[PDB]
Amino acid sequence: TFDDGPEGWVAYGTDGPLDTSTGALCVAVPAGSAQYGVGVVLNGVAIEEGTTYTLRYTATASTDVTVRALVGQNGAPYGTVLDTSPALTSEPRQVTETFTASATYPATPAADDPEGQIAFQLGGFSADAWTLCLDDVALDSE
Amino acid sequence: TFDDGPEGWVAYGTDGPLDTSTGALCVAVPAGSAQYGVGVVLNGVAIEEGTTYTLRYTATASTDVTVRALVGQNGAPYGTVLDTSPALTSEPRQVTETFTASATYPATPAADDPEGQIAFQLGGFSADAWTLCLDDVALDSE
Ligand SMILES: OC[C@H]1O[C@@H](O[C@H]2[C@H](O)[C@@H](O)[C@H](O[C@H]3[C@H](O)[C@@H](O)[C@H](O[C@H]4[C@H](O)[C@@H](O)[C@H](O[C@H]5[C@H](O)[C@@H](O)[C@H](O)O[C@@H]5CO)O[C@@H]4CO)O[C@@H]3CO)O[C@@H]2CO)[C@H](O)[C@@H](O)[C@@H]1O
Ligand SMILES: OC[C@H]1O[C@@H](O[C@H]2[C@H](O)[C@@H](O)[C@H](O[C@H]3[C@H](O)[C@@H](O)[C@H](O[C@H]4[C@H](O)[C@@H](O)[C@H](O[C@H]5[C@H](O)[C@@H](O)[C@H](O)O[C@@H]5CO)O[C@@H]4CO)O[C@@H]3CO)O[C@@H]2CO)[C@H](O)[C@@H](O)[C@@H]1O
Repeated sequence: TFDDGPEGWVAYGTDGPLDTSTGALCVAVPAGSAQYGVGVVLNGVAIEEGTTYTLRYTATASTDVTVRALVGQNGAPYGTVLDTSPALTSEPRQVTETFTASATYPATPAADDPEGQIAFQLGGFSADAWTLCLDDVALDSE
Repeated sequence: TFDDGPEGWVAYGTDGPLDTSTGALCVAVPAGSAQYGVGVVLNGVAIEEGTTYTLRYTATASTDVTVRALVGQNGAPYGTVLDTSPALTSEPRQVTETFTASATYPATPAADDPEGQIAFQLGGFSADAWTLCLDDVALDSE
């Protein structure tokens, strides 16, 4: 499902850009990365307070590592409506997370009101360099 | 299908930002707009030469207007692998366009090699101010 590319998704703090050549979106986390310093991110995610969503995704890491998968503000104060700590390994795991939104995020950045985003932050969790691959990422309301 | 926002999609040259409150992505084209001056765009679209794709979308315009719907380079020299002229009106029309790609676009901007994109350029086609709404946009390989 990344076989046509990121199509909106971007990464930052990675060694080289993201790679979708395999069909999955993959990124190389630099060794010695900093918390909040490396991420794979989709901005422009509108969220309605009270609505229930399920975030789905399949991921792999080339070292056994726990990271952070979230839905939140793209901008100060970086509030979250989903905040998790997925443990990842070599073998694909499908994560499914259901939540009811505790806040509203606009589809576009406004004054005092950053757009929402889906974020996988990857930095700071392992001293070592490692690779994350992502596939089958979906987010919908219930 | 825009009910959770643009999620990667962006607009430019519009009067105010894009709006997804209705479930469809909508944008207000300024009166007297310039060719190539107004658009709704998804960058990061990887394309493989020889591959066959179908671009789908449902659109409406608040004046009868023909625009440009394309898949091409996000960057000089702005080559295209699909180039069309959809006639749009008040009443929803689903367009389906099949093509075999005459070029390869990377998923990420490189040297001499801009990322690919899906683009609806809207400027320059009507002197009047008008609204475009978009829904059910999909692009896949056959
Ligand atoms: O080619 C595709 C497209 O690319 C555009 O350029 C991209 C570029 O490639 C990306 O690298 C860049 O990435 C930024 C993200 O958009 C943005 O969300 C992110 O924001 C982070 C911020 O980096 C981080 O410091 C912050 O950490 C906070 C935590 O979240 C909190 O929990 C904690 O308590 O506090 C810290 C703050 O210290 O988080 C935020 C939000 O997650 O920053 C990334 C790096 O800049 O985005 C560019 C724009 O999309 C290019 O421009 C297009 O032309 C092109 O088509
Ligand atoms: O909030 C979401 C996300 O937003 C990021 O910021 C966005 C911003 O909101 C957009 O307005 C901006 O839009 C640019 C497009 O990314 C980019 O593709 C587009 O490129 C156009 C160019 O504008 C145009 O001049 C050019 O026309 C050519 C034709 O295509 C050819 O046919 C013709 O022959 O020649 C002309 C040249 O004269 O076309 C290209 C490609 O279509 O430019 C838009 C305006 O800048 O993108 C920003 C980055 O995504 C924000 O940074 C994020 O933080 C945020 O999360």
